[PDB]
Amino acid sequence: MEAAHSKSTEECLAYFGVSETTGLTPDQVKRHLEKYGHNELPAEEGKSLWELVIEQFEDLLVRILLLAACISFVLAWFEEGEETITAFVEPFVILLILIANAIVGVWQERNAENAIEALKEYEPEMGKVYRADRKSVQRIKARDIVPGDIVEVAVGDKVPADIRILSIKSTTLRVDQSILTGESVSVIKHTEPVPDPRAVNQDKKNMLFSGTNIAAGKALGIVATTGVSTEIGKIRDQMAATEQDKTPLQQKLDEFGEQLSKVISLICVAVWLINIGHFNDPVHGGSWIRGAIYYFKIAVALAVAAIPEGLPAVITTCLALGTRRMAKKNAIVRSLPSVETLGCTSVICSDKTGTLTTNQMSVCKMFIIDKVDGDFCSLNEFSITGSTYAPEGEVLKNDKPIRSGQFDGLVELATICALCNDSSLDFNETKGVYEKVGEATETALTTLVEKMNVFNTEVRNLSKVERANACNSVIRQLMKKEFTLEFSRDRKSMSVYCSPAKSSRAAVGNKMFVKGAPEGVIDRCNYVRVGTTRVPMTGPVKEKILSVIKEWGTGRDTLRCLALATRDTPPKREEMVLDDSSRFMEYETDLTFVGVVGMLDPPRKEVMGSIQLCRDAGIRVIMITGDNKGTAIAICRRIGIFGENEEVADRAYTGREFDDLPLAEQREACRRACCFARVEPSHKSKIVEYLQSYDEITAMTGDGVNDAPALKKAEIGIAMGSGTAVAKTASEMVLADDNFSTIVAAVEEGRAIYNNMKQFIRYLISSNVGEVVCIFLTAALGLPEALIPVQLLWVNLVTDGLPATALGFNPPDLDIMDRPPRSPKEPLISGWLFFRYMAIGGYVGAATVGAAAWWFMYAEDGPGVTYHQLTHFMQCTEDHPHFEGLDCEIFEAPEPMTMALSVLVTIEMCNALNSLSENQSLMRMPPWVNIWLLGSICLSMSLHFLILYVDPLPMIFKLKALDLTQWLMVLKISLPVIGLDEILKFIARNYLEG
Ligand code: BEF
Ligand SMILES: [Mg+2]
Repeated sequence: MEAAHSKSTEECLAYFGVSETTGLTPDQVKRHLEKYGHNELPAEEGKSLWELVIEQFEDLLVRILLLAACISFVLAWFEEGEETITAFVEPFVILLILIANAIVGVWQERNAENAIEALKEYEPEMGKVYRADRKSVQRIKARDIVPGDIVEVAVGDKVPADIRILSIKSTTLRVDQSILTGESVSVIKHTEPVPDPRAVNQDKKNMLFSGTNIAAGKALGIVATTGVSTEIGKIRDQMAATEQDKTPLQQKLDEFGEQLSKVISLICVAVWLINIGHFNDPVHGGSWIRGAIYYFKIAVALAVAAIPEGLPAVITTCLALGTRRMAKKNAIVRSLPSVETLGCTSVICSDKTGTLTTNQMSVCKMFIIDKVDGDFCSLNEFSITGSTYAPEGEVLKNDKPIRSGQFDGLVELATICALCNDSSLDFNETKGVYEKVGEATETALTTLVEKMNVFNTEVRNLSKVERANACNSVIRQLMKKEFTLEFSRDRKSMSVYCSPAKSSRAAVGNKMFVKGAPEGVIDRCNYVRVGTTRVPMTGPVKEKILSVIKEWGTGRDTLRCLALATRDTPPKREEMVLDDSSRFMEYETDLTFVGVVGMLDPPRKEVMGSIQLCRDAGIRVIMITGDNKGTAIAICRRIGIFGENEEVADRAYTGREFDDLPLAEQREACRRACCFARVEPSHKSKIVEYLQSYDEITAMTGDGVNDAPALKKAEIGIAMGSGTAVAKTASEMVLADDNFSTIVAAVEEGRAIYNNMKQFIRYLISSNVGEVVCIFLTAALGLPEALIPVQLLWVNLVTDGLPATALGFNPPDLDIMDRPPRSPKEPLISGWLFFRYMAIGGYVGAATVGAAAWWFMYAEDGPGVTYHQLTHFMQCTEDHPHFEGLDCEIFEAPEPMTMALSVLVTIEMCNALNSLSENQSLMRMPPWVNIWLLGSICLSMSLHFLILYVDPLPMIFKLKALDLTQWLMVLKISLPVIGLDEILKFIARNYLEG
């Protein structure tokens, strides 16, 4: 029955034809279950173990590589017994690596869900209903609840389903809807209809929403909706309906598919130059039945010599490394790519109630009278530290710790706070934290009392559980609580009637301790307490009291104030009627004012500092909350989003004010304003979307259901460890610690990972250029193959492997943060780096066939072949007489290729040291700035000597150990590449912007 809120109680009962006194009959339940299904969200947690792998391979580059594998498959398939002892190994290698990444990534996803399953479904969901079945209330599975059911809820209960309040058993009912509405202070409900059919959740004051919890009171109601029809249900679907388009860095890799797919065409161009050369000569000794087995062979030859086949692993490795580091800070990163992505973020949108704030009401300011003398009235003002329910903090006066017990006024203040209170505080040994019991604004008084410790009770040797009520317990022993006059909306105050307890003070008599909205309570005070004595309430005294209440009620503070007083000579129980709250106000008159306490939903400790760091990092921080604007702004001032006295005319908007703006203005407003309050969940999503329309990598931070859609739409969703399950599933990262500053650390790391990431891409690909420049020089130009496929593979893969991951330990500069986030569209590899790795790329060419072929021509132990009899080596087993040498097989000798490979390797080791800095000379930025890199080169080099000695290896890799004379030639051929780049860099720093 949607719209139940607009209908009356009888209407809702009639609608389902159920008795309010007995509940549904077991026959109706069976029928309603049939017509409405069970109470519950559509079992979540999609994407199976299979789904993951599926999309894993759906990467452009893995695809390119895998496709390569199909083409190379027919090549290794079309190869005769010449070097096919391991030439067909290739496909297995590639394929293995493929599954090698599918396995890892998928591993991380499942893993994630696990850390993300932190006590969250550990506790079974129950619901209390009355059914014709029996007279007593029944505790059943919440999933078995159906619309029409009669439900009962009480303090501490989690509302099982969307319910229409029928009858309130307590004087009043209070609900904390923060987990859904972001509403700071609990909402007091009523049973009358809410006419406006368009009333938002904050207006449905006669409804209880599934997922929320009862702050105070007891009530009976009728279930309106369940499953996906509930407010929380709607949001889950809304959220699910939002699309996750793509990934910020993944997009970069999707983008590198360009540089390679493009070579696909580039090779076609180089090849086109020889194909036509044969459509001129009349030969019929093998058409499309025989002759052609060479044309398609080189296409993959250079292909694989094109794809820097390490990189997908290297990326996973370094990235994952960043993951772990984040984790050392309690940074659960549910996804590997966002790791770096949070770095690129230009904007951080953060929720209020539950994320930027702790969500626990806390008393921090208070005052009693100091002295009264005529028109003079001075107050004793104190401040209180601590921003949670924990009994940890201090009372200060003029910023210095004092002993509250030395102020008689505070002893009575603490006493009123402890006695005039229907709630308490507790320690959840399971969650390991303190929790309120009953109303937040009352628990705040409880913990205040535990901090004050006015009787200096011993608390150092106590357990967390005992510490929670130590001081309060002491005070509860001084007076017997006869009864309490519960809070009423007209009077706006609460009081308790107490009689003397311990015989220590029996000459005291009965007392009434009162608290409530300042104006009404102070107006009912005829006296003011000063220490232990009392003076009459005078205009000058009242003025001073009200002026400080006023200050605390707005401006920098904007605290919720409560006035505390006591009735020294209360009526006799007999002369008091306690069944009608309409009489209470009169009993709470002729009172003695004692003091005032100021409280509010505190910002988390580290938020202010965090927002300042982001500022310096050029990252904006925008508050987007469902709470009222007054509170939104107040918290913005406390954390620094707004100046203490700044005017926020057009920098803070309500949901409505925002909507009253033309789309264009709305969009613009997201770039200017930093506080959006009283907004709906779609509002949050909308704001993020606007930000993204300016090509800004945006992050969202939340805890409640109303954050879920925005969290998902943001490039990086960040959920509070103590937040809802929804918010977490919709996030890439979870602050298990609730430490807001971890976000900044994540940005910092997400940044270091990155830079060093484009790095191992530089150095790595280097080989492919040098690699095909040689194949092209020997195919369409001359000399035999200087290097082969299953030769260059071990290079790219292991030879260049450890060094890359090595770049993961690459030391970030000490100024990586104190600088703005990089361009959204910025390419990556280009301009002066394309040429930087192209030049170096094409150098290795003149170094391979060069220092290698060198063996063929001038190598003291090589043939001594002439230049073009080498560029025509193909015509050896026929036009032999033209160049009568010795054995037409020396052209397929391992020595030349080994000479070439060894040059590739040595050159890459050096370029590893170079790629250290984009434009910094190796003299300015020494190669020992990265110890891992030095060790990786050692490891790669010794792995080279391994492939050249251990019999099995040199056999399957078409090589042969070079001579010291040949190595020295390799060095003279390779080393100078450092000189070339050491020069190109210089030209970049001096005569260029570098
Ligand atoms: F809960 Be958030 F402040 F919207
Ligand atoms: Mg919230």
